[PDB]
Amino acid sequence: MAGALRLVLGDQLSDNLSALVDADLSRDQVLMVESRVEATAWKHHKQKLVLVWSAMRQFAERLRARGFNVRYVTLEDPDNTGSIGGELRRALEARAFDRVIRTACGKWGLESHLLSLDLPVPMETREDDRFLCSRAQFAAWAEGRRELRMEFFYREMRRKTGLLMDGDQPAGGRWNFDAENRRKLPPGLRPPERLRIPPNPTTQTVLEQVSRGFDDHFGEVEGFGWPTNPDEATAILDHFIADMLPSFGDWQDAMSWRRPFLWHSLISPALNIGLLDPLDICRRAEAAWREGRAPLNAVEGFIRQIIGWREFVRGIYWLKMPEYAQRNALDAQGKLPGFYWTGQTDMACVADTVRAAHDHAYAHHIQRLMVTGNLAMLLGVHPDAVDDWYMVVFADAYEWVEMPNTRGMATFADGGIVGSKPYAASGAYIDRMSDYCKGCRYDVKKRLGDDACPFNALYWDFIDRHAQRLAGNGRMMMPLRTLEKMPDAEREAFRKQARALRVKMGVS
Ligand SMILES: Cc1cc2nc3c(=O)[nH]c(=O)nc-3n(C[C@H](O)[C@H](O)[C@H](O)COP(=O)(O)OP(=O)(O)OC[C@H]3O[C@@H](n4cnc5c(N)ncnc54)[C@H](O)[C@@H]3O)c2cc1C
Ligand SMILES: Cc1nc2c(=O)[nH]c(=O)nc-2n(C[C@H](O)[C@H](O)[C@H](O)CO)c1C
Ligand code: SF4
Repeated sequence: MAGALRLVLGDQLSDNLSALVDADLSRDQVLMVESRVEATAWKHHKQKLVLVWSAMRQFAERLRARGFNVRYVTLEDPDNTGSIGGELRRALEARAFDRVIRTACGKWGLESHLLSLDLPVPMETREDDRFLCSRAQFAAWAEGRRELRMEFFYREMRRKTGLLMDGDQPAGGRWNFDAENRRKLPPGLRPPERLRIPPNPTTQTVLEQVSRGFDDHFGEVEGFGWPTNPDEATAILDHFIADMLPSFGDWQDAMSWRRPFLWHSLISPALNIGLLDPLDICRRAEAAWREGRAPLNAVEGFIRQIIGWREFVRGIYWLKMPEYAQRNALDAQGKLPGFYWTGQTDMACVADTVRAAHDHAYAHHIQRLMVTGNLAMLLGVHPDAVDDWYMVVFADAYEWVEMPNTRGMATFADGGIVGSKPYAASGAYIDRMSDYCKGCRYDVKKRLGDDACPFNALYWDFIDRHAQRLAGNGRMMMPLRTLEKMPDAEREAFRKQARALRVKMGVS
């Protein structure tokens, strides 16, 4: 009789959100809050603040155009209590409501808090059915499995969604086309220019507000080019499918100095706040293969990242929280080096990754994994400090997707739940996959001395340190044998080198 209060959070900017689907436009009200609690829980990159608040403001206008009564509480409002819970209470004092309806969110701590709120009306929490696997479906799949392997989850999602299925068989006769012959770019191949979205008038307004009011947050705002509404996001997606997808598979793991985008889709910051739909993106990519515009290996590689990795890490997060966020399997206790924030390091690969984070709030997957993620793991940085960095510096970072990729896949702080084996690597890997080392001050062919690439001694120290644990893992057989044949003097030398580096870098 009085209507429902419907909450929409900053990463829920979708017409099809479960909290909106059955609204009574004549009686109901939508609440959206620009919340300083959420904006300072981590000190997010300036560009992430611009993206979320610009997109929120535009989504509110789209709802109003459709006939919704929207209560929009801006960051400038002098009565704004600052928190989601406080603003819910205040909305419930302003007029009569029958219930609150909301969609379960993407942060365990906020979800736990909202479920415990004492409110004068009932609250109904609906699952976020924008994702392709529900929380209960992942738990059912995971029951009774001694280890959770993404590849077997991926096969189930292929069958459930029907993507790249010809009848009951996978297209092409294999599930996966992952190649092992990944290489760096040929010396003459210049990566293509990428479409960036110039700030529209709403985004320009938010840009000025963030510059003036959050000047202490990490990162540059100049040159902001992320999409902030479904039209802008669709343009980015069209550009990727038409222009980039045919080469997606060839260069998925390559790195190139000062070319942070390469052939990646650049859609995660829009997808993670709801401006694009995961099933629609995948259908678009499948159609490009079916109609002869992209090869199957590229399209399968792309889809696997969305219905395989993205749904899998979300499943692990809700299955294992809150204990997951407390695990520190390798007892890492070091500090994060200051160059993660300033970029002021002679390691050319690290400096470039930090530069991309500062200027664009983006780096692609192998850079996050094998450069700054691997380095943090080898240094022994406390996982809390690594999660903080990955949450701050990237525009696509939300806890449900950051934490299993960071505490799990990149640093092995979860002891192998997400990724099975540590992704440890020496400089030889970065040299094989990038053009960084020819321009670097350090010599990637050396392990000891002031000119040695720091990854090389750090890698062997890490293997040495954890040799008993990594033994019986199964997938570390080759490094452990190599270490085993090393005379004690060789091992003592790289131990003392690794110790020196941790001091030089401010870790210990
Ligand atoms: C340490 C570390 C931290 C990460 N933190 C985040 C994060 O906070 N947010 C985030 O969205 N991704 C995160 N990733 C995953 C991946 O790096 C990003 O999704 C990707 O770089 C986004 O670029 P893109 O849109 O150009 O992706 P593409 O290379 O074009 O891939 C297509 C899509 O696949 C999905 N995807 C690919 N890899 C993953 C993955 N491992 N997990 C989840 N989705 C994936 C994304 O939706 C992405 O848009 C992290 C990976 C690592 C190693
Ligand atoms: C920066 C930021 N700001 C807001 C905000 O002002 N209002 C809001 O409702 N949500 C915001 N968010 C997203 C949440 O803090 C959180 O990460 C997601 O809702 C996870 O579900 C973020 C990340
Ligand atoms: S030599 Fe070492 S530090 Fe320098 S770019 Fe190569 S991997 Fe990075």
